[PDB]
Amino acid sequence: VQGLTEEQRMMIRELMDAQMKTFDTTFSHFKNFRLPGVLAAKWSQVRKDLCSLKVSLQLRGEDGSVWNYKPPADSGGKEIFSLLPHMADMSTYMFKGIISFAKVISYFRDLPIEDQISLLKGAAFELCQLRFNTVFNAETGTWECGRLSYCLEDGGFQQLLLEPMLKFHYMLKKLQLHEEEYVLMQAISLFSPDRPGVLQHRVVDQLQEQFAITLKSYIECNRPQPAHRFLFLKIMAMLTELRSINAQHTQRLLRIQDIHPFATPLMQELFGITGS
Ligand SMILES: CC(C)Oc1cc(-n2nc(C(C)(C)C)oc2=O)c(Cl)cc1Cl
Repeated sequence: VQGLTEEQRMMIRELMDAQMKTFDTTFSHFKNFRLPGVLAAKWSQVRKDLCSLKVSLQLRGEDGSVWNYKPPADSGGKEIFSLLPHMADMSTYMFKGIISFAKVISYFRDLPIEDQISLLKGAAFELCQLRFNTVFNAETGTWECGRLSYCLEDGGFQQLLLEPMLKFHYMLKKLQLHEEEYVLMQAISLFSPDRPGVLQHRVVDQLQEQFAITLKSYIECNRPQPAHRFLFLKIMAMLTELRSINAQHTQRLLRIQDIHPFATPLMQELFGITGS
């Protein structure tokens, strides 16, 4: 790129190579996953919690066959849980890729093991959502995950933007970010010094500032257009919003888990569930 220091260029290269090595953008190795079956104030809140993300599922076979799943309506029973095993398997697959991402980055490997764990626990969900945005089709409201597709169900478009996670995906897609800007967002999220349990606050804070400076300079050197004025500040605002979404989603997941267990072992580990 233009105008960056040698170190800033090395930093982007390290992140881009980690992304390349650990982001299966065709989802070719996502296999053996579960699928929905064929054919008291807690519950009220868990009902509201589950209806926030309503998707149909399409699976396109290599042979040309297509399976399509349309979810039920909420009618007061366990049917609101039908996609949870599947989504648990997808989130587990994505978390593994995010853990692999972080472990390949020198700046992360050099942290104490305890801070490595605290940073992954704090950011795993946010990095997953950033990766999912790169496969989000805003015109069709669909996450295109190779041969799998997750399509938002039909109030219209303005009413979907009321769900913070969906507004986030649509707003982030509109910024038309480069791969390099997505991976710097992932690094700024990963190297957050204020996650619970971080000990090397000062080292992590210094690393995060360098990633943010690199992103700011990347944008200044490579995006002169009036449309990209304030882009760096827009991205940082989205990262702050993404952290809020993370906290809301973690509370939602724990409420659902409390009355209807579904988290895989890796999810339990990331969410602090002990098994007792
Ligand atoms: C299983 C559920 C309660 O919790 C999660 C779901 C997801 N999501 N979200 C999606 C989109 C938004 C449909 C692409 O796909 C996922 O697997 C992630 Cl990343 C992490 C967790 Cl913990």
